Amino acid sequence: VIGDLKCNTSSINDVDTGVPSISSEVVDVTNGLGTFYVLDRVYLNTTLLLNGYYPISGATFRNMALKGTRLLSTLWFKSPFLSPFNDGIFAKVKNSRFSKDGVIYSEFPAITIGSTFVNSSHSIVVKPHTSFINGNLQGLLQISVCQYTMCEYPHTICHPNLGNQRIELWHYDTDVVSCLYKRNFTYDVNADYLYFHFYQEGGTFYAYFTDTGFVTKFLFKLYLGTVLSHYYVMPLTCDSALSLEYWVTPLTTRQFLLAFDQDGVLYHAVDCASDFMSEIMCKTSSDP
Ligand SMILES: *[C@@H]1O[C@H](CO)[C@@H](O[C@@H]2O[C@H](CO)[C@@H](O)[C@H](O)[C@H]2NC(C)=O)[C@H](O)[C@H]1NC(C)=O
Ligand SMILES: *[C@@H]1O[C@H](CO)[C@@H](O[C@@H]2O[C@H](CO)[C@@H](O)[C@H](O)[C@H]2NC(C)=O)[C@H](O)[C@H]1NC(C)=O
Ligand SMILES: *[C@@H]1O[C@H](CO)[C@@H](O)[C@H](O)[C@H]1NC(C)=O
Ligand SMILES: *[C@@H]1O[C@H](CO)[C@@H](O)[C@H](O)[C@H]1NC(C)=O
Repeated sequence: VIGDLKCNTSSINDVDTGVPSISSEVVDVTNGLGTFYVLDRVYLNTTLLLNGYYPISGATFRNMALKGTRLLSTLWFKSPFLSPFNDGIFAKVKNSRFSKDGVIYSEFPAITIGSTFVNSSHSIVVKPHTSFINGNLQGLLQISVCQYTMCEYPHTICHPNLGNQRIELWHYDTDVVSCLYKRNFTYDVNADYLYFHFYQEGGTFYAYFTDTGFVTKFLFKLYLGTVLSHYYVMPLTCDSALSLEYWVTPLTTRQFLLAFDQDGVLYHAVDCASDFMSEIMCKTSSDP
C-alpha cells in the first residue's frame, strides 16, 4: 500500500514477480556519472573541490520499473519497491521509445516522493506526459507537489494509441486540492536516457535533470519545511510490450573534486571519500 484509499480495486492479485533487478555496473564517477552543474555559475578550464549530494562509488543501481498489462500485484506496493528516501537518490531512467504502426513513442515510469502519502502530508509526483501536435510527438514532465489523497495501488498508463486495459489512477481528488507547486517541463523524446538528482536539505527539496549527457542541470527547488522519508517508482500498465528501466542508487553528502573544459564541460570527477589516494588527492588543494 502507498496511499490508504481503496480506489478502483479490480484486477489485483498477490503474485510474487521477484525483486528489483541489480545492475552489473556500479557507480563510477571518474568522468561525470552522478555529478550535477552549479545553479547560475559556470567554471571554465579549472578544477573545484565541492561538497554536495553525490552517489557512492562501488554502489549498484536497482531497476525500480514495474510493467503491467491488466493485473497488478499487492507485493509491487511494499518494500522492497516502496523504498527509503534519505539525503536523496540518483536515477538513470530509460526513455522507452516503443515503435508501433510506424510511429515511435516515449514512455517511462512516474516516481512519487513523500512521507506517509496521505492528504495530511505533501507528496511530490514527477509524471511524464506525451501527446501529438500535427503528428509530431511532444514530451512533457508534469511536476506537482500537493496534499494528494494517494490510492493504495498507484499506477500510470502508456499513451492510449499503445492500448490500455486500465485507467490512470494514483490519487482520488477529482475535487481540486491545495498544491505548493506544479509546472510542466519539456524533454527531448529522442533521448536514450534521462538522469535525475532528487535530494533534500533543511526542509527544501532539490531536483536536477538532463536529457543530454549524464551531468544534470538544476531543474527546481521548493521549501517543504517537512522531511521526505520514502519514494515509489509507480508501475506503468500497457497492452504494448514496453521495456521499462528506472535505475536508482542513493545519494549521501560527500566531497567531490570536479574538473571543467575551457567550454565549461564537467569532464572528470574524484569521489574524494572513496579512497586513501582520493582523500590525499583533494586535501592537497591549498597552495603547494
Ligand atoms: C483524505 O484521505 C482519507 C484517507 O486517507 C479519506 O478518508 C476516506 O473517506 C471515504 C469517504 O469518501 C471513506 O469511505 C473511507 O472509509 C475513508 N478512509 C479512511 C481510512 O478514513 C478522506 O476522504 C480524504 N479526504 C479528503 C478531503 O481528501
Ligand atoms: C501540463 O500539460 C497538460 C497537457 O495536457 C495540461 O493538462 C491538461 O489541462 C487541461 C486544462 O487546460 C485539462 O482540460 C486536461 O484534463 C489536462 N490533462 C491532463 C492529462 O492532466 C496541464 O494544464 C499542464 N500543467 C501545467 C501546470 O501547466
Ligand atoms: C476501473 O478499472 C478497471 C480495470 O482496471 C477498468 O476496466 C475500468 O474501466 C475502470 N473504470 C473506472 C471508471 O475507473
Ligand atoms: C587552461 O589553463 C592552463 C593552466 O592550467 C593554461 O596554461 C591554458 O592557457 C588554459 N587553456 C585554455 C584552453 O583555456
